[PDB]
This record gives sequence, C-alpha cells and structure tokens, in this order.
Amino acid sequence: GSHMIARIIGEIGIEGARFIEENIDEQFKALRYLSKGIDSETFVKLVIANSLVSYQLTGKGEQWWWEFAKYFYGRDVKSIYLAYKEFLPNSRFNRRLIPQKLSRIRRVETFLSTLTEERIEEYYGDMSSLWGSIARALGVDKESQTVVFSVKMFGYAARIVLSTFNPYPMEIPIPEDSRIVKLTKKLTNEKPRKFWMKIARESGVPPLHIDSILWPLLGGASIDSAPPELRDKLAELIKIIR
DNA sequence: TTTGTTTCT
DNA sequence: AGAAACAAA
Repeated sequence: GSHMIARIIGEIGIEGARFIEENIDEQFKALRYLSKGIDSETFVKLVIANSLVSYQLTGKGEQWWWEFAKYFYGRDVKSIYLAYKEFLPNSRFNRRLIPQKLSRIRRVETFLSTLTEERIEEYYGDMSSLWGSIARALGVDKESQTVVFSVKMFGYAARIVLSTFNPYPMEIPIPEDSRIVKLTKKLTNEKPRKFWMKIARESGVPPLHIDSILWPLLGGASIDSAPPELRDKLAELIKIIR
C-alpha cells in the first residue's frame, strides 16, 4: 500500500532519484547529447518547447526525445516555431495533433525569449515560479501533464548547462501521463495527484523526482547499474510497480 | 483505437 | 464538461 511505497521511495531518496535521472533515463542521455551540439540558451528553450508538444506521441517517450536530440544537434535555430513547423510533420515519433502543438509553441515564444542564461539560473533556483510562468504564458492550468513535465525537463536541461543540482519543489505534482495513470490504477482507486502527493510528502521525495524513479522503470529500464544498496531498493519497488 | 493530452466551446 | 483536435488502427 501507500505506506510501503512511501517507505521504499524514502529509502531510495532524492539521491536515488537523481541517480536514475542522470544514469538510467534515456531522456537525460538524449539531452546530454544535444547539449554538446547547440548553445546553452537555445538548448533550454528547445527542451521546454519540446516538452509542451510531448503528448499523444507516435513512439515511446525515450524514442521521441532521442529523435528530438539527434534532429537539433548542430542546427542553427532561428525561430523555434519555424523549426518545429519543419520538424514535426517529417518526424517518426510525433505525428499527431501537429497544428495544435505548433499553436502552443507560437503562444510560448515570447516567454522563451526571456530565457537568458541568468534567467534560467533564477528559474532553476525557483522552479515554482517557472511552473506558474509557463502556465500563464500558455493560458492553461498549471496542473496539466505537459506543464508539470516541462518543469521536470527544464530541470534536466538546467542542471546540464549550469553544472549544479536543485531538487524539484515538493508542491509540483506528478505528470499524469499514460504510464503514471495506468500504474496508479493497478495500485489504488485514489486519484493519482492526491495518491502521489501523499507519498511524496511522507517519503520526502518530491513528485517530479518520484516520476523519475517510476517512469523509466515502467518502460523497462534496467536497474542493474545501480550500486548494490540502491539496486536492492529499486528491486523492491519493481515488485510493486511491474 | 492512440506510444509522456489539450483545445475549444 | 467532454467532444474535437490528427494519425493509426
């Protein structure tokens, strides 16, 4: 139940979530690759824009983030909207709902233009402010999956370019994508937002870090590279979530 | 029907 | 609120 899950996640800790983020999640590997082939500010802007169109995909998330990273490496991006207008219709893994996705990018372009290196630093030190700022730029509910996911992916990109780590705020809830929703239904009849926020508060692990533990493992990522103690805790969690 | 849902009233 | 938004099925 919830108490057992919270105990295991608490033993994994932010330290274990950070390990999974930086060593196991293919999405972080894709971002690391792209960060070597484009300037840091454009990199962060692209990661936010990509997150806001990362829904109802035509491939798995790990496939899609690698397609994004390989596409943009070495490119000279003059307009994020125009870049996506060319990229999406020719993509393999993001072919659905393109007009709607492009309109979202158009809506956020002004906000993205504020993301200088120092503004990125400020938002990484205050991700709750970033959360609300993205939602207000889009005119949407900040509880939505793509907005909360964009904060998570911002934190991946920012830690790469700033060479520093700040934990996600406890108040930002888990991204309710299909993997998380399906898992939650196997575990409980409680709504996922409340279920995972309670586990986050009990364990001390913010929901976006819980997402980093759960989401790669739900896709079948191996835990074998974790050191023995963390590996044991991840094996215990896999018995609950797989 | 939908591989990390949102827009549109 | 929940159907339409596009692709695939």
